[PDB]
Amino acid sequence: MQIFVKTLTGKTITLEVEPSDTIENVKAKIQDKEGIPPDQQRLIFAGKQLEDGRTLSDYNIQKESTLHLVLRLRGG
Amino acid sequence: MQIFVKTLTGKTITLEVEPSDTIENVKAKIQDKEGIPPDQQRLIFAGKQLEDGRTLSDYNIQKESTLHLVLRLRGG
Repeated sequence: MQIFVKTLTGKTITLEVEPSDTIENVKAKIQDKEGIPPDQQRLIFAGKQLEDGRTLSDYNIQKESTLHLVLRLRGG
Repeated sequence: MQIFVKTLTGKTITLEVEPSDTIENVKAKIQDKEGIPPDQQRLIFAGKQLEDGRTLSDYNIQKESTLHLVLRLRGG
């Protein structure tokens, strides 16, 4: 299934994920593609911050959903 | 000085802050106005998440800037 990962700074990342992938997995997939270290990422769906160990299905994130990416970088 | 706090879910909060306010004071101000607990707030400027102990000025947040707000939610 296809999900868009949109940055607050503009850019849309398209990914092919499995419905049961953990959020940590999506992060590894973003790293795969963009090179942004998982540790640096914060994923958000419906205005909320998502947790690592949960799955896309747990959050009701379905085909064509949009997630947001925020960076958590050293020293603010 | 006037800044805006936009949610990732279409709501703009207009605030009057001092250029030297820490990020935690702005959260206290959002709480005062929207009732959202400071603990459930994550503030973002230019695609990156903000540290509670730094000031708006440390991040070069000037008049009319837009900050974003995400919730780091847990219980119920």
